[PDB]
Amino acid sequence: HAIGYVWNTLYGWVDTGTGSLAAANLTARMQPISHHLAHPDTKRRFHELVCASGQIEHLTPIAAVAATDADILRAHSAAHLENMKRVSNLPTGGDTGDGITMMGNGGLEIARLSAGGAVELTRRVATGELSAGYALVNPPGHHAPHNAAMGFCIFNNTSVAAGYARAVLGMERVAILDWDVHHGNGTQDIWWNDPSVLTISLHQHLCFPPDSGYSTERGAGNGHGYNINVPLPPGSGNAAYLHAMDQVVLPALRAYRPQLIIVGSGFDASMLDPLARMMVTADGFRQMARRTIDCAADICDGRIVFVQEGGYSPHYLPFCGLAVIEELTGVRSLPDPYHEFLAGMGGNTLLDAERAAIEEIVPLLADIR
Amino acid sequence: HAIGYVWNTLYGWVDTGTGSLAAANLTARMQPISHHLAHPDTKRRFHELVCASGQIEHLTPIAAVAATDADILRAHSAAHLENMKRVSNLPTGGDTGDGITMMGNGGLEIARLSAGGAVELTRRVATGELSAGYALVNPPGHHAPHNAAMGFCIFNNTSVAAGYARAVLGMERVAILDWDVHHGNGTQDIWWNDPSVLTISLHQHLCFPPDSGYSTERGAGNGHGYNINVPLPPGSGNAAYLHAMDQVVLPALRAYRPQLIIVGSGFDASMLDPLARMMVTADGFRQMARRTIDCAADICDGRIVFVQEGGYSPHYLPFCGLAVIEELTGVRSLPDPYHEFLAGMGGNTLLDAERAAIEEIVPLLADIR
Amino acid sequence: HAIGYVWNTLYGWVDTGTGSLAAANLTARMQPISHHLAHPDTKRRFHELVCASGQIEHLTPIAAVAATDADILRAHSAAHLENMKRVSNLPTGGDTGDGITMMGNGGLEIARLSAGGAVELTRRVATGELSAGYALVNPPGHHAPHNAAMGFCIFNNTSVAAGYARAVLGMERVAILDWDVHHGNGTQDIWWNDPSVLTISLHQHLCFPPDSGYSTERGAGNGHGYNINVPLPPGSGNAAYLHAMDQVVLPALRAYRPQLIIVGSGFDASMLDPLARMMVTADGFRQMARRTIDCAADICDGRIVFVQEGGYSPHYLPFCGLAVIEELTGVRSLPDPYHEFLAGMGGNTLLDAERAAIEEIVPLLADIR
Amino acid sequence: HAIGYVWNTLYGWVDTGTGSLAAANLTARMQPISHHLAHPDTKRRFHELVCASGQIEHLTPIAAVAATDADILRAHSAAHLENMKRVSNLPTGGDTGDGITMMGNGGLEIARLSAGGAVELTRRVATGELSAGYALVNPPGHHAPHNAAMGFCIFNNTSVAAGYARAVLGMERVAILDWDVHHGNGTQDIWWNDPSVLTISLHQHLCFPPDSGYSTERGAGNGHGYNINVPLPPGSGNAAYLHAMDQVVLPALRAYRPQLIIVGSGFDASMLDPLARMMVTADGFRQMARRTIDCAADICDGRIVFVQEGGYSPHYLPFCGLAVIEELTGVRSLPDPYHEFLAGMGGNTLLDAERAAIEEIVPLLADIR
Ligand SMILES: Sc1ccccc1C1=NCCCN1
Ligand SMILES: Sc1ccccc1C1=NCCCN1
Ligand SMILES: Sc1ccccc1C1=NCCCN1
Ligand SMILES: Sc1ccccc1C1=NCCCN1
Ligand SMILES: Sc1ccccc1C1=NCCCN1
Ligand SMILES: Sc1ccccc1C1=NCCCN1
Ligand SMILES: Sc1ccccc1C1=NCCCN1
Ligand SMILES: Sc1ccccc1C1=NCCCN1
Ligand SMILES: [K+]
Ligand SMILES: [K+]
Ligand SMILES: [K+]
Ligand SMILES: [K+]
Ligand SMILES: [K+]
Ligand SMILES: [K+]
Ligand SMILES: [K+]
Ligand SMILES: [K+]
Ligand SMILES: [Zn+2]
Ligand SMILES: [Zn+2]
Ligand SMILES: [Zn+2]
Ligand SMILES: [Zn+2]
Repeated sequence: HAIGYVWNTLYGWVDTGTGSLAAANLTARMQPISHHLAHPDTKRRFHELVCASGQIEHLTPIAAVAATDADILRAHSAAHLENMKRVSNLPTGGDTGDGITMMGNGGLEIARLSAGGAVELTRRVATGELSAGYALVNPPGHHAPHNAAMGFCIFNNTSVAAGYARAVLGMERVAILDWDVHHGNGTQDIWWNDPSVLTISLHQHLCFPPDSGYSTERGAGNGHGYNINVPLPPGSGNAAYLHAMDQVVLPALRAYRPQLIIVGSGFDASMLDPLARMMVTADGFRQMARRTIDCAADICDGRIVFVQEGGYSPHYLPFCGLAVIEELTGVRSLPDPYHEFLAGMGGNTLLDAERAAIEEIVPLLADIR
Repeated sequence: HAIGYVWNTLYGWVDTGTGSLAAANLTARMQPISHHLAHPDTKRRFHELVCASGQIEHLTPIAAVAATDADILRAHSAAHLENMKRVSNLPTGGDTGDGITMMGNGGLEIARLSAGGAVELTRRVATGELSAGYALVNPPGHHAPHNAAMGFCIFNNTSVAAGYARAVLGMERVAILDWDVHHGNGTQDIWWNDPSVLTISLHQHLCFPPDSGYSTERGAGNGHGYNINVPLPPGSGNAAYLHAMDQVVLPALRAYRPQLIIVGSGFDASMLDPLARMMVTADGFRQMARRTIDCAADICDGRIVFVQEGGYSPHYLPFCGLAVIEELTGVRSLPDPYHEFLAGMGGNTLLDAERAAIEEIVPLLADIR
Repeated sequence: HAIGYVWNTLYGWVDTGTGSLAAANLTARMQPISHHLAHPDTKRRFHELVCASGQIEHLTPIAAVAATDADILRAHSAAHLENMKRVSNLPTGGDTGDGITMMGNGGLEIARLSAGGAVELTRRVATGELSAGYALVNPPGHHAPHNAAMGFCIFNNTSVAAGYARAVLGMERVAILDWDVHHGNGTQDIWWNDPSVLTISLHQHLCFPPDSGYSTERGAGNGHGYNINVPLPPGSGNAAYLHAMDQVVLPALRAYRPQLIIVGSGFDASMLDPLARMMVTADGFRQMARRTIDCAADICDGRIVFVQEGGYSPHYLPFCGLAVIEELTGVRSLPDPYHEFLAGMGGNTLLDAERAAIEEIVPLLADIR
Repeated sequence: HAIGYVWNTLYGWVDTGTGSLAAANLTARMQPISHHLAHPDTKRRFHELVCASGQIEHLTPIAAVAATDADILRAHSAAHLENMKRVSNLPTGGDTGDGITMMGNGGLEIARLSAGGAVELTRRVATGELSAGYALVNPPGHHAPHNAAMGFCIFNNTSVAAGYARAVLGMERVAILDWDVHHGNGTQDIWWNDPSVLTISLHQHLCFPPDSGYSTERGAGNGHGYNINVPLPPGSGNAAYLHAMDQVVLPALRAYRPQLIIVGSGFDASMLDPLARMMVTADGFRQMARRTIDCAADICDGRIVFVQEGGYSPHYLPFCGLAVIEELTGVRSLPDPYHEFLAGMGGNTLLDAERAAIEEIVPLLADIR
C-alpha cells in the first residue's frame, strides 16, 4: 500500500487568458474577466486542500517528467504536436483551434508535464512500486483527439499514458474509465479502431461536444464493441451515477479484464459546477472511487491510476477530489462541509428516465470479449 | 413608452466576504477566495453591458431612494430591522443569521437602496410616468421572510414594493411573479394570509430552501389559494419554463387581474449557473419576458416592474439580463454570443416529468378569484 | 459654475492581459496574474467613488464622443493611426510596439473614446457651456509621441484635445501641464517645434522613459523655450511638488497666457504608488489642483480641463482623484481616510536636493514670451 | 553544503479580509477589494517561483513545526498569547488591535506555523544538519512587540527563533538583522534590555511605525548599545543599501561575534513596492545576501537563517526573493526579467543625504562589546 500523488507548480500557471470561455471580445461586448471558467486556481485549490488536510502525509509524492515527442506520438499526430509548438512560441500564446482552448506563452512545457505526470504515475503503479495513485494534472486531456486540441485539452493525457502502457510496458489490455461530465470524444477517437484500450465515458448527454457520445458510437473494425458511451440526462445525481457504475461500468471492466485501469477523474458532474447540470456530491464521488478501486483489486491486482480531467467549482471541487484521495489512502479525516447543504437538493433517487438511459447500455456488455 | 432603469454604485459594493458560500473556515479547510458565489461583480457586469451595448440610450435612468423604516416595516418586523442595523454597525459587518448571508460594514445603507430602488421604480411606473422598468438592485430579496434575513437577502425588495403599492398607492391587487430558480419562501411567508398580493414562484424543486416550495403551500385564511408554487425538476430548460408560463403563470395573472405585476427577475435558472441545475438560455428568458410584458399590456395597462433577484454566472448572466431589457425597450441590437454553444445542450423538448410537474398546478387556478 | 465630468463604461473594459507589466512568459518564469499593474479597475474605483461620495450630484455628466480620424491626425501621424486600426483587429489584440502596451481586441474603439472624452470636455469648457471639468479617461495618453504608441498610451489624449482647441476653436495659445509622475515624452515630442502649445512636465527624474525629461529638452525652432521639464528626485513629497508649482509651473503659465489649460492629471506620484517613488498625498494633489484652478481663473477665464493620465494604487488613487474633483466643485464632503497614516511618513519638508532641482528651471521662465 | 527551505500551504491561506489596509468601510467610502495590500499571494508567488525555477532541486525542504506556547513565551507575554487564542476563535476572525492586523478564523494555527517554521530552520542550521536556509513564512513578525500584535504581525517570528537559540540551543550571542523597509520596532522592544540578542534594523525613516526607528533608540541597561537603527531617506537604492551594509551592518556583526545570524528578510525596499519609497532591485538584494552569507562564513561557521518579513509587489517580489535563494544555493540559473527596466530608474549612486544618514551610525559601533 503506497499511493502516488502528482502535482507540479506549472499546472497552476496555465494561462487561460482574459475571456470567460472564448476570448474577451469588445464587438460582442464580452467583457474581460480575471478568471476564465477553466482557470487553474480550481485544481490548485484541490492540491492545497490535499496538503492542508494532512492527506499528503499518507501519499508518496511523484515528480512529473515531461512527456517526450515519442510519448505524445503514441496518442497524437506529428502535425498536432508541431501546431502546439507553434502556438506555445507566440509571445502571448493563443487559441489552439476551437476558439475556447487558450494556451499561454510557453504552455507546451505545461502540456508535456501534464501528460508526463500521467505517464510517470502509470509507470510507477505498473511496476508495483505504488499500489495506486492520483495525478492531479492540468491542462486536461479527454477532448483532444488524435489530430487536434479541443475543449481546454492540448494532449490526451490518459491516452498518452495508455499508449505508454501498451508500447513500453507491453500490456495487452488497458481500460480508460472517464467520469468527467463531458463526453470523452478525444479518447474515443484515438482508440476507435483498437480493442486493446477499452474506452468508457459516463457523461451528460450532449453537454460537450454537441454532437457526440451517443450509445451507438461503439468503435470500428476489431475495435467494434470496445468503446462504451453512457449518456445520462441533465439533473442526474448520486443514484444515477452509482446505478451506472453497478449496471454498466464495473461489469464492463470485469468482462474486459484490463491489466491497468486509468480513471479520467473529472469533478464537473458536481452539484455546483457551472459547466454541466448534474447533481453528484463528494459522497457520490467517494462511492464511485471506492467501487472502482475495489474492482481493480478483484481484476488487475489493484493497478488503478486516477488522472484529473475537468471540474469548474473552485468552492466545491476540492472536497470532491479530497473524497477520492481519501478512498485511495483509507484515511478519512475531514468532512465535506457542504454535505448537509447539498444533500437536501436531491439526485438521491433513481428516476425512471435515468434508469432507462443506463439500461440502454447493458446489452452491449456481451460484446466485450 | 418610457422604460425606467435603476442602478446605484453601491449595489456593486456589497461585501460578500472572503468565503465561498459560508465564511472561510480554517478548521474545516475552506480556503478563502476573492469572489464569493454571490459577489456583486455578476450584477455589475449586467449593468455595464446595459451601458456598453447602447441599451441605456433607450432607458430612462431612475435614481434609487433609500427605503425608510416605514417602507421596510410594510414587509418586515421591527426586530428584523433593528438586527440589521446592529450587524451593519459592526466594524467588518458580519453574517445576518443563516450562516450564508454576509452584510458588510455599513451594508444597511445598500439594503435600503436596494429596496428603495424597487419602491421608486414601482411608484414611477404606477403613476404612468413610465410604462415599465427594470430595477437592477443588489442585495436580492425573495428569501427574506417577515422576521429575518436569509439566503443572501436582507430585505424582501419586491414585498417592500408591493407593500408600498398597497398602502401608499391604494392598489387592491398586486402580483409578485418570481422566476428566480430558488423558491421565493420569504415572499410566500410575508403574504401567506393575504389575498391582496398573489405570490407565484417558479423554481427548481428543493434547490433552496431545502424544505419548501411544494405545491401544497397555498396560503392560509383569506389568503388560501393566493400563493402558487411551481416546483420543476432539475434539468428543466426553455421548453419546461415556457410551458409553465403558458399553462400556469399567465393564466394565474389573467385570473387575478392584478393592478401591478412585480417580476422577481433572477437568472440563476440559466444553463451556466453554479447554484442550480436548470437549462434556460438568454432566448428562454427573452420569451418569458415578452410573454409577461404582453400579459400586463392585456390586464393592468402595461404596469409591470422587474426587480433583480439572483443569478451567479458573471460570464452569462449579463446576456440573460440584456435579453429582458431588450424586450422592454423593443430594441434588439446585440446577439447572445453563447447562443449556438448552449443551444446544442438541450432543454428544448418538454419531458414527461417536466410536463407532469407543471400540470399539478393547473387545478389550483380555479381558486384564484 | 458648471463642472463637467466624463466617464464611459468602456474605459473600465481595457484588456491589459495576463502579465504584470510585460506579458506573462513561462520561460522567464513570469507567472500570469489577474491584475496587470495598469488594470482598469484602479480608475474605475475612482469613478465609483465620485458617484458614491455624492460628488456626482455637483457635476454635469458629459458623454464621451469618439475621436474621429481628423481629431487623431491633429496629434499623430497617419501611419500610427493606420497601425492602430490594424492591431485592433487581432482576435485577442496584442502589444502595439514597446512590449508593455497591450491593446485588447476592438480596442481602438476605447482609444477613440478616451481621446474623444478629452476633446468633448475641452469643447464644452472652451465654448463656455461649462466652467471646468474632469475627463476620467482610459487608456492614458502622455507617452504616445507623434508616430507611436508607448507606455500604455495609444493616442495622446491631451494633445488631441490641444490640437482641437487650436484648429477648431481657434485658440492661439494652449498649455498642457502634466503632473503624472512619469515624463510626458509623447506630448513633448508632438509639440517640440511649436510655441502655440506650451508643454510642461513635472516628473520623477528618469522614472519612465529612462533617457528623457532632462531640463535641457527645451523644444526647437520656433518652439525653443516652449517645453519645460521639471525632473524631481525620488522621494519628493508635497513640499517639493508645491514648491515646483509656486516657483516654476504657475509662473510659466502666467508668463505664457494660455487661453486654455489642460492638466494631464496622473496620481502615480502618490505615496502608495508601485510605479514611482514619490510621496504626494491626497491633500498634496488637492493643493496642486486648487492652485492651478485659481491660476486659470486669473489668466484664461477659468478655462481648465483635467484629463486622467496614470496612477496605479487601486487603494489610494480614488481619494487623490476625489480631492481634485472636490476642488473643482467646491464641495468638500469626505475625508481622506489615509490622511493621518500617510502624513506621518514625511515629504512635507522641502529638502535641499529637491529645492535645487526646482531652481534649475527658474532661469528658463524668461524665455517664455 | 545543505540549504534548508520552509514553506507551508497555510502561509498562503492567511485571510487578510476585504479591505485595502484597514477594513472596508462604507461610511468612509473605502470600497471592498479582492486583494488587501498584505494578501498572501505575494509570498506564494515567491514560493512557486522557487519551485518552477528549479531552485527547489538544490534545497532541502523542511516542514514547519507549530510553535508551542513555551516557544512563544520566549518572545511574548502570556497575556498576548492568551489574547491571540481568544481572537482566533471569532467566526470570521478580526483585527487584533492596531486596525490594520487581521487574523482570520482559526488563524492562530497559521501564526504558530509561521513562528515554528523559523524555529525549525534555526534548529537544523544551528545543530549543523544544514549550513543555512530560508524560511518563507507568513504572517510576518518584526512589528509585534512583547505584549501585542502590530503591523500585520501576530508573533515575532525571528525573536521566537532567537529565544529558542538562546534558551534551548545554549547560544550566548544571537544577531537579528532586519532589512524589511519598515522599522523592526517589535524586535527592538523584545530585546531592548538584553545584550545577548543584537538587534539591527535598516529601514526607511518613519515609514512605519510613524514615531520610531531613530538612531537614538539604543536599548537600555545591560542592553544599551545592543540595538542599532539605520534610518535611511526615501528614494534610497542599491548604493545606499550596500554602503549601509559595508559601513554599519557587517562591521556591527563582526564586532558582536554572534553564534547565529537571523535575517529578517523583507523585500518591501524594492523599486516597485507600494508600501515604501525605496529603490532596491533584485541585484541589490542579491549583493546584500552575498555579503551577509560571506560574513557569517567568517564569524559563525556560516550559521545564517533567513526568515521572510514584508514585501508587497506580487509582480517583483518573487525575483527579489529568488536572488537571495540563488545566493544561498550558489546556482544562478534565471535572470531578473525586470533588470534593465529598473536599472535605468537610478538609486545606483550614493547621494550625500544617504551617505550622511549612514555615517550617523558609525560612532555607535564602538559600544558593541
Ligand atoms: S503538499 C505540500 C504543500 C506545501 C508545502 C509542503 C507540502 C508537502 N509536500 C510533500 C511532503 C509533505 N508536504
Ligand atoms: S469490478 C469486478 C471485477 C471482477 C470481479 C468482481 C468485480 C466486482 N464487481 C461488482 C461487485 C464487487 N466486485
Ligand atoms: S450606463 C452609463 C455608464 C457609464 C457612463 C455613463 C452611462 C450612462 N448613464 C445614463 C446616460 C447614458 N449613459
Ligand atoms: S396574461 C393575459 C391576461 C388577460 C388576457 C390575455 C392574457 C394573455 N394570455 C395568454 C395569451 C396572450 N395574452
Ligand atoms: S455616477 C452614477 C453611478 C451609478 C448610477 C448613477 C450614477 C449617476 N450618474 C449621473 C447622475 C447621478 N448619478
Ligand atoms: S497663475 C499664478 C501664477 C503665479 C503666482 C500666482 C498666480 C495666481 N494665482 C491665483 C491668484 C493670482 N495669481
Ligand atoms: S516546490 C514544489 C512545488 C510543487 C510540487 C513539488 C515541489 C517540490 N517539492 C520538494 C521536492 C521537489 N519539488
Ligand atoms: S563580516 C565582515 C564585516 C565587515 C567587513 C568584512 C566582513 C567579511 N566578509 C567576508 C570576508 C571577511 N569578512
Ligand atoms: K477502443
Ligand atoms: K466522460
Ligand atoms: K398571498
Ligand atoms: K422562484
Ligand atoms: K511646445
Ligand atoms: K509628467
Ligand atoms: K538588544
Ligand atoms: K527593518
Ligand atoms: Zn468536463
Ligand atoms: Zn436564486
Ligand atoms: Zn505615469
Ligand atoms: Zn515591511
